[PDB]
Amino acid sequence: GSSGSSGEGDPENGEKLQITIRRGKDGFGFTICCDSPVRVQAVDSGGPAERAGLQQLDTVLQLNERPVEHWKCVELAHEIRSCPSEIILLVWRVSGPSSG
Repeated sequence: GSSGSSGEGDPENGEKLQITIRRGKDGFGFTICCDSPVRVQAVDSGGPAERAGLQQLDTVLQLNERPVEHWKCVELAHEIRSCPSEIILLVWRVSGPSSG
């Protein structure tokens, strides 16, 4: 392959990024409510969720190393509240011009 190479195509844009939220302000900070699949509602400005690097408009894949693809706001909310200190939540984000 002097000029190019197979496979190169069909690249990967978005990637699985993990982010934790430190519950230390009127709750956790970020708000999430939906029906499996679960998604993000909105992020608080200047909070533990945002500062850490949590962006809204994302889909919750697995929480605290647990599958939540078929979980509902209630089902999940229960797991989150579990740890009043901090909790780990994984989501899928696309690094690009993604507007909104």
